[PDB]
Amino acid sequence: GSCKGRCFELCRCDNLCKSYTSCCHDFDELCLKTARGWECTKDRCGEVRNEENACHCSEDCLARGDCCTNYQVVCKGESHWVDDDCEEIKAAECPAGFVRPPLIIFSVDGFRASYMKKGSKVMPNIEKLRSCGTHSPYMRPVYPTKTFPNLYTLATGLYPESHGIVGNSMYDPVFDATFHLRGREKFNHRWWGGQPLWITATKQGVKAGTFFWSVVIPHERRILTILQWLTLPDHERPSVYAFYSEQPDFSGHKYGPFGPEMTNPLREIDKIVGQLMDGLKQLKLHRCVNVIFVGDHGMEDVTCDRTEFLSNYLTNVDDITLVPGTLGRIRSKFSNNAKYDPKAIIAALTCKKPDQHFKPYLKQHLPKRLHYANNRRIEDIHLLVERRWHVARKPFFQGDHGFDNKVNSMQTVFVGYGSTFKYKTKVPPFENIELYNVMCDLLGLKPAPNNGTHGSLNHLLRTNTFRPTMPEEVTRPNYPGIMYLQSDFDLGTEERHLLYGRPAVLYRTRYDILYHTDFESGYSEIFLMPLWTSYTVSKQAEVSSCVRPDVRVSPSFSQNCLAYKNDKQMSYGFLFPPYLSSSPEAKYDAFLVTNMVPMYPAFKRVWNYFQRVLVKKYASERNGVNVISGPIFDYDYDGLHDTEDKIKQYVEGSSIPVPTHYYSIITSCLDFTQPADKCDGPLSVSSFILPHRPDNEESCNSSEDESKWVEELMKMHTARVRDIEHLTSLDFFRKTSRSYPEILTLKTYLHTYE
Ligand SMILES: *[C@@H]1O[C@H](CO)[C@@H](O[C@@H]2O[C@H](CO)[C@@H](O[C@@H]3O[C@H](CO)[C@@H](O)[C@H](O)[C@@H]3O)[C@H](O)[C@H]2NC(C)=O)[C@H](O)[C@H]1NC(C)=O
Ligand SMILES: N#C/C(=C\c1cn(Cc2ccc(F)cc2)c2cc(Cl)ccc12)c1ccc(C(=O)O)cc1
Ligand SMILES: [Ca+2]
Ligand code: NA
Ligand code: NA
Ligand SMILES: [Zn+2]
Repeated sequence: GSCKGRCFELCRCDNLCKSYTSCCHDFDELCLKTARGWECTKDRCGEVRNEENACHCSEDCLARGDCCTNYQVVCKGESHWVDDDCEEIKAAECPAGFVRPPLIIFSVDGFRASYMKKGSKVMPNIEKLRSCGTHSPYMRPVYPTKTFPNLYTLATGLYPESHGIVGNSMYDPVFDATFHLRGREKFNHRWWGGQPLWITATKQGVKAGTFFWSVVIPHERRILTILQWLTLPDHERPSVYAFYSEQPDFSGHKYGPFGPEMTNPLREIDKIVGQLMDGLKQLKLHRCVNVIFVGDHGMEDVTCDRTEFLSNYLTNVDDITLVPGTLGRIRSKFSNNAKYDPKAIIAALTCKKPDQHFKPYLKQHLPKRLHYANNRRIEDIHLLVERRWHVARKPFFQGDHGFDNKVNSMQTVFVGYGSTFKYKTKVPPFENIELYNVMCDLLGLKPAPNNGTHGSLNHLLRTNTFRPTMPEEVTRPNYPGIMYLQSDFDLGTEERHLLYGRPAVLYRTRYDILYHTDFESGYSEIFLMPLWTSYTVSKQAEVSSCVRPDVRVSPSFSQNCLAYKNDKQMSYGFLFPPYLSSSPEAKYDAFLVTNMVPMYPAFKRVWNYFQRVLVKKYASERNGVNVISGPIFDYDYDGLHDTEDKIKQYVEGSSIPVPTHYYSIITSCLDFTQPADKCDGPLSVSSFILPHRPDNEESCNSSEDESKWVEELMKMHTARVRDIEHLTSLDFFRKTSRSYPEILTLKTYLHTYE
């Protein structure tokens, strides 16, 4: 067939026909025209139309939507958009027949956040978008910080474990097939989970342009094609579009990120951005369209010499498959190999050499903030690789990425410009999982269920169609008085300690609220321990095997010491720490059986140091802190609070469940001139989810004093409040002086320590 009059229509002539290798004979001839380049010149103005040209400077071009983007500048005495002053867009100004502002997502592979520092000298168009619209210092990608997991997260609002694109390469045991960047496999829909934006738009009557472009199509052509689609009549014209460039990723890989030879790739991108905004301007759409400039991840210095080889750790390297590079994923090469021992492989990869540039984890043991476990495509054995290094199986580029998503070099960019974004507004860094909701809002769509926190980015937008509401409590507490007698047992405040309201329990159970001089708790009669414990340590506070029963609680719903005596490997700790009692009288409350939780001795080293040393330090640095601590049960590693039937471990012979993790949420006043308990304004929060492990193999220095390794462990396991909420089915910060959207922003904050 032929593509005459069908080039880039919505034999094939569409922008993906190369990829599926299926275009017409003259697709290349007709559609990928390059003649005379991409720029109009004085001598071309009002030319007779010449069909061989790449773009046009004829009088009829605007109507066809196929002018070169500088046509009006060169041929009609108009200004480049970038040369125009910033002017506020208080409402969308759209041509006749437009019914919503269109969205254009301008995506740049490997665009590291720091690249913005290069500034309006190198990137004048981008810098104006940034300065004039809404921006953040950076945007955090998802882990693995690779292209495919991050593009589909942007599209879906989901963690890779949920959307299914767990890596650029993956093996699915159910399919028994592997997915790769190169190959036809990736086109099969079976790999792609969730509901991406283009489908959300279609299902709700909003027409979507294409989001993907064959590598063959030049960037200038991608822009021209989008601009031509925007000239289509109402019933044919999409409301949402995406541009993509493999730059500056491609050049990052060749030259590394910090090079002076990154200046030219960055100006070539800014040129394409300028083509887009000039193009929009001449179609009178530059104050109609919302534009998102966004990257998928950053870029780090990585060279051939900085490679760890598994062959130098494992004697049986030929019996394993490794997904290599800036992360590692290991599985048995052969199906029925009884010589395959993952316990042995992990031990063989643990703290073997002094400078070792990777750490092995079973996936359930990865920091919970990475949300990287609940998929059959994620191998049990993972290697978190040190920034600047690769790992390969056995023994041309200066850059790579893929590392832990809190690493500074992996951060990427966000800018929103247009009628629905705010004007000259800076917002705090946020995570790319949150954008799908925003893009939905920008298009009047109801988002499909996702991992963004809808409302947390309302501060990016001039107007908000979506108003978040706090979830309703699913179980009300009890407030027991003395209902029992010491002889009963066979064992063997608010103003001070609860500063943001009681956490709401969002599932069916039975729990009691408990008051004490030093702390308040919500005790669960199902799990035989608190779901949370809340206490406040003032800046100027002091640090200095009794277990006694709790009168307010039936022996039926209390733990016993005998169970710990009998469990050889399990000890116990306390959620409110005796070391922080206000008085020796108060201190006996800290030894109640209702304050007690099961802890491995190895973990007690971590927990005791946190409670006895770090909490004081934090209270000293931040002008007091409020701490809320508790247990987490996540045996199926889905990131969600477990029901009883999922719990796979109990204190021996008992019905006391063993937690997979212990959390803390540590809050103070952002205005540190105010104490934590007398804070008028915005809050400051840091949180962790510590794995409750029977050894400290994760910490290669753990034979040293706790001051040399505990805090590093805790920083690695930093978390968002939101992460803890999912894991506990609790809702926090319900009674503050702040708006609920502001609190949603606060619950999504991650303290990174970078
Ligand atoms: C990230 O967001 C996703 C999507 O909201 C969450 O995954 C969803 O999790 C729920 C709870 O397990 C699943 O609900 C189940 O849905 C099926 C119907 O498909 C129903 O038969 C079950 O009774 C239950 O209601 C849901 O399928 C699942 N959706 C997706 C796309 O995975 C996920 O939990 C979030 N992750 C975190 C850590 O918050
Ligand atoms: N086109 C393209 C390609 C990728 C991307 C297309 N978009 C646009 C986008 C925007 C918003 C959104 F929700 C989802 C997607 C991207 C956006 C980001 Cl942030 C990252 C990567 C990409 C691409 C296509 C083919 C090939 C190949 O090897 O054949 C390689 C890459
Ligand atoms: Ca769970
Ligand atoms: Na014991
Ligand atoms: Na150790
Ligand atoms: Zn990428």
